[PDB]
Amino acid sequence: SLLPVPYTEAASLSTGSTVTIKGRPLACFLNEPYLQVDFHTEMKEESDIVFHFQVCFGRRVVMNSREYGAWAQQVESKNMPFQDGQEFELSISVLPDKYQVMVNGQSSYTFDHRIKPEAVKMVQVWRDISLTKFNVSYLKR
Amino acid sequence: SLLPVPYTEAASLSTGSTVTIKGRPLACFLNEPYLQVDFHTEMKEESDIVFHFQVCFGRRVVMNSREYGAWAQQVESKNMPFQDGQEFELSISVLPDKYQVMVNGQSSYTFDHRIKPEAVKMVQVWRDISLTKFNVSYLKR
Repeated sequence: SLLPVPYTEAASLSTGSTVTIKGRPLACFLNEPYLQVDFHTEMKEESDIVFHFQVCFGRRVVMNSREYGAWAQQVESKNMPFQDGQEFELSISVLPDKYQVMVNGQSSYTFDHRIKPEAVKMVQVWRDISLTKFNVSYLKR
Repeated sequence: SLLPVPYTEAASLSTGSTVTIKGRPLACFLNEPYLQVDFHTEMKEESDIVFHFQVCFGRRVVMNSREYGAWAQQVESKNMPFQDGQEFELSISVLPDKYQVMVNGQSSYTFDHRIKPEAVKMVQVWRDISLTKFNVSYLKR
């Protein structure tokens, strides 16, 4: 739909920042479409990833970081608040010790900081979705 | 690039048919883009899949069928002829007993028929690629 996918935006994050995404899977859950949100340390797509959030709709979520080019300790969740065929609203809040992922208003996943969020310079949203909204807050100092 | 992705085309297949695809991954292999080609029994995306071919570029290939809505016995290959950052040419030939997948002219994967290829009514090509060519042969009776 409206925004380009893969979607790339320069970004700065700190405690109190929120990244808000509105989109829809491109396929029914039976076909296992994916969604991925990556918080990168540079604008280049091959740069390190402080927080990698990957949904296999209807199946599982995996989270990780990519440090000096190498994937670190993968974490897995079977929590699946996303609904088959429906638009979703995803919010990722930067808390002092972790990222908190809300789905349609419900706390759904967390990921403890492995690298300070101040290292982020870019966010990429990609894989099997359309995207109508992407917003980063910049109100706090 | 040129063709829409997800790409859907009605199709009929039999021994001697070839499906030829030209495309490029949308991301470097470090980011693990996917490619999927599904041979469906109906036009609807939720229909059964006689042959499901899924590449995780730089990592692995998995193949399966989806019968009466349920995934069957998954097969896995670590063969990876695809080249990082490069356009690929993929050919899928319908042989009497199997599909044969050529990548850039090299025999790379096979998958024995679980369902007659005559059951196919649609092919879908999707996930993290751009596509410039899709062709099915219709020359043999």
